Amino acid sequence: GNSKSGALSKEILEELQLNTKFTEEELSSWYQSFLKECPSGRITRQEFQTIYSKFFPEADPKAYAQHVFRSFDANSDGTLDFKEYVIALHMTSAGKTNQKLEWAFSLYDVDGNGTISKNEVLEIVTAIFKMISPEDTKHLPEDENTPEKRAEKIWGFFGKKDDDKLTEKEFIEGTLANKEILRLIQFE
Ligand SMILES: *C(=O)CCCCCCCCCCCCC
Repeated sequence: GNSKSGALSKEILEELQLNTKFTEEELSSWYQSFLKECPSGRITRQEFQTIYSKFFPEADPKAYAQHVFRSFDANSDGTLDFKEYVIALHMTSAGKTNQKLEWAFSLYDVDGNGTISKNEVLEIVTAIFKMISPEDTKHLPEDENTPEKRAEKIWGFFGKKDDDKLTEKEFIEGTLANKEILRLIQFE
């Protein structure tokens, strides 16, 4: 919902292994306009490959993300959510903390007030848990059985209020201050 959030994505999707040149401003107009035209975020293969190709030229249409697309695995009309695919992409690439956070909170801060609800947290945790294959999921600890018990706990951690709201700072200071949340929000 803002060019700023585009920057955070630049450095992130940049160190990953690709190399997008489009400044953060471009992703801003493209992102919104992209989800604005689509229904809610459902895209097809013929379309995704085109986005990953332009976003990352020197990287081969099958370098890293090649696996991600597999994890999701379509299952209806041959389409898949894009927003989730993105968040998943970013969250898990393995990197600093506040980097993926401030980006996640800003990503949900579309254009209205300036806060995020529990249901939103769950959506994210669902994006990563799904990003994981039912095979590597058996290795995860027991305190992560499902995005439901994992999101609820996180909420009872920095939320301090059942079904409440988190502000930009709160969210950040919530993961940085408490190590648990940080380990319950940033992938493993
Ligand atoms: C508000 O306008 C949020 C804008 C965020 C833009 C960065 C996300 C767009 C890049 C997604 C990467 C997809 C790789 C195929």
